[PDB]
Amino acid sequence: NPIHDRTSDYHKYLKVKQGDSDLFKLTVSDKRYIWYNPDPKERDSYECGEIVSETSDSFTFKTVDGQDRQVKKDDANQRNPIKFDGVEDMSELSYLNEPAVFHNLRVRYNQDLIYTYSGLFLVAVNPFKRIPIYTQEMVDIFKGRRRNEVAPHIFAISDVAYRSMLDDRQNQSLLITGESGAGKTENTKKVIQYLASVAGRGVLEQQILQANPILEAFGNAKTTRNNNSSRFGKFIEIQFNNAGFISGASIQSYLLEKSRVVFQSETERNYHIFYQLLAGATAEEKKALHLAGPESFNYLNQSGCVDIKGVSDSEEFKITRQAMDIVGFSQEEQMSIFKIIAGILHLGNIKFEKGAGEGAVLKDKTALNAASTVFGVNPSVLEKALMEPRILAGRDLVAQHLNVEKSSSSRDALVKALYGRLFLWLVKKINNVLCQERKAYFIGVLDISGFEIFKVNSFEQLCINYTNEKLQQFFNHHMFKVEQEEYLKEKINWGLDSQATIDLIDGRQPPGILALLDEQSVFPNATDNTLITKLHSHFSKKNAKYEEPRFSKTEFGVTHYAGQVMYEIQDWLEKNKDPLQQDLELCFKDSSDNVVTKLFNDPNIASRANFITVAAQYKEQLASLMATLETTNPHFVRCIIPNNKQLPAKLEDKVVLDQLRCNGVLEGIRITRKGFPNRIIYADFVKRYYLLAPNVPRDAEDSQKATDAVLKHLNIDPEQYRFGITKIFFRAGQLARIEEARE
Ligand SMILES: [Cl-]
Repeated sequence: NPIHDRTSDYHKYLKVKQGDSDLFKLTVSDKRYIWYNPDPKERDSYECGEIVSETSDSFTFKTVDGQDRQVKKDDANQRNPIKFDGVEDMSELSYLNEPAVFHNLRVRYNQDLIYTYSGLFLVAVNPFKRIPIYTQEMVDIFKGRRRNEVAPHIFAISDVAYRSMLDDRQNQSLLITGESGAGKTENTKKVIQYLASVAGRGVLEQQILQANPILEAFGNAKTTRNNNSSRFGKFIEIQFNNAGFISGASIQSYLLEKSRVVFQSETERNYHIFYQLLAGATAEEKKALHLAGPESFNYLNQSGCVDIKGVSDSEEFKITRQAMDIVGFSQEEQMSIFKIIAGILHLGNIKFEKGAGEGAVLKDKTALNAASTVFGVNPSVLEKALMEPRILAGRDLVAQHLNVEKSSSSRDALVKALYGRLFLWLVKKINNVLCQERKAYFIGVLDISGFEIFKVNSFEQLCINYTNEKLQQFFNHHMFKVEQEEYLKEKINWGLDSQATIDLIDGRQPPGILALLDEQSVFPNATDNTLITKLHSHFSKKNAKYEEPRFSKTEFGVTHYAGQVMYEIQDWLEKNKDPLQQDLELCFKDSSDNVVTKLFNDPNIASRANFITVAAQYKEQLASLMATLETTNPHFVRCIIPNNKQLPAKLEDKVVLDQLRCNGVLEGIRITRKGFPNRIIYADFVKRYYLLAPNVPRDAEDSQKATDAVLKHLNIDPEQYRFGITKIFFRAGQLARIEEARE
């Protein structure tokens, strides 16, 4: 039994290694230390300084350098006793300051132990290296074990959710968020892998597994922060029957990065699929698709990157092709999908020229005809739709000859439409196959980014940040009930903060940012400036969460849960409307392609509501998501990047701390720190501290009484503790002191 077998890879890779003795005595030390900032400037870098003396009011301690310093006892970041180094739950720390938190995490990570609980959260730090803790053999160990029985692990929360589901007959949720490359996708995949195993009977299960490889081909790409970035968020419903077996599944996708199709930063790549196709297509397909090397395509040849290190596009294509096969995509459907991809490539190879007059024209219809071919549309018709769309100028419908820029920008729009619609299609197709109308229970897995604060923040960042404000509030309300419940299950004694930021964004009356945005979107002639001015007119010095910049005329800031975020307004009106000329819609609507036809003919795909804005849709989709979550028992996994360099064994305190500040971990602890953070089961206390008092035996039948004894013996300030129905509750620092007592 691996749990017992100290020689198992379970013990090796998942636990702090244990020696022969448990004896309190081993960890004895007269030394007292604190966490300090060697440089007041950088306050996330800390060093440990041994307290050399103490006043009634302060502490005086020797630095790393050997230089003495002094601090107020009340600002003091006392270091927990060494015994606490490496505990599996930060809730178990006695001194809970930020530096204490970081160190526990660090201690763990230094042993390659990536998972740590912080109360209700499962903290997962990207190791940036392989750890063999996801084998079937590993899965098997977590079956039916309590959180407290096994080591922290993604499999563990997963197992806990499944048992709760079975036991409470309640739907569940796992919220996996964090920064790009923090490891959300990986963790998500492990959750499904595990549920598939633990609850499977397979064919279905297979299809379920296979959807992912498909989605990843189309929704993932190589970026500067990760080589296989998922550029879309998702909510995955794993469905089960009353008996506990997987009966189906559903996927909801969000915020796919369409911009990527037409433009990629230096070093990055376009979506994997493009590459897979160019490399994995039969030389007999190429020709049929007029394919060539990426260097041959504008949408591929601009980042200088066309291949991933230790990645075979050819091989991945096979992988993807197979998956499609398994889920249920006809050989034919598969063509057109490839065709669309192809055609997209072609579209971007159209060179707009404009000398004649001012309007663009096409001297070389090669690329054009190429695309029209694979699309099954009429080049003449498409040619005109791109450069000469009829626009309703009042009562009349007149064709405007577009210049080169506008012309290019239209083609671009056409490609993003095609891409986003195809994606929707894929997802809907997959769901047709996997989804259950008649389902008994479900476990939904939300895998999306946490708060986004980049150099430059745009409309999509406001969106994701809005979602985050809502999930953070959901967590907070969740923690508040659960805490009350606990105090209550024992017999202890005793509306929010995110609302305002939430209101500022999505408020209807007075209108918040998005409503103002929608208002401006109705006027064809509105501009970024009219937009931004309207926003400042409504909120500058008038809404405490908003800030109009001292000099920039194109940005505005929002005080988010994670801090202030500065947004820029460029193209917001265009983003909100997500326009596509109707002539283009016309052109594609008659496609000779059976798939392409759906992308333009099917309203559930070709349009939003078309009537509602992108903002309005975002809002609604989020309300739906939240309502769903609301009906579930949730579980939270915070994924953390250890540094910005994709390096293992490099845990940077500033990078780390900042994530924990933003993701709710540190706040949860601060809040916890205030009450009775340490909650021990009587026997457990006694079992370690019986030697602290006289006459107390390790194994006492009246554990509560015996606890009272030791406490008493040591004359502990009863304000510091609370006797509960099954556990002794301790205020911060109390247990540290106890631990620090003499045998
Ligand atoms: Cl593994």
